[PDB]
Amino acid sequence: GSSCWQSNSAYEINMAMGRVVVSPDLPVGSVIATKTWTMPDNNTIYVTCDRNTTLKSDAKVVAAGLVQGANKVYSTAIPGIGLRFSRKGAISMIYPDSYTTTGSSFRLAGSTFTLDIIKTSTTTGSGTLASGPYTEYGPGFTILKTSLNADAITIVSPSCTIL
Repeated sequence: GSSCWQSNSAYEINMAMGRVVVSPDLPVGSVIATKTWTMPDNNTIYVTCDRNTTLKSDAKVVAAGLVQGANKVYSTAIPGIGLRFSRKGAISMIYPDSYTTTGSSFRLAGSTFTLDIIKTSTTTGSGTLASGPYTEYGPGFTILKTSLNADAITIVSPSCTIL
């Protein structure tokens, strides 16, 4: 059997979006905010093998406190706040998914990575998203990772209270 190792450390995207204010008029399911990062088409090899090998790469959402709902939208610890991760380019997929190809050297195809903030419920809460990993793509090991720092995405929907 073939052996495949990781020739280079993973490509990383910090998904910092800053402060976002949710409008009450925004209908359910629609986009609150979106952000797109590009990765230039590269000569760098992330996976290398000894033989010609057929590999299956999985696109994984790994962040704790995220449950997958319908249409690949992930609910949050923040009420009525959804997340959708997508990649567009030569290889295009909405997380989660998996890609299969064959070769002995493997590059990352120049592409765009897109984070979507979705309105899950008619009533939306407030808060800051947790620090750490969110996305992991690779053939049994991460070659493409997306994550957040502290205070990189703050969602503030104005509340109407009783008096």
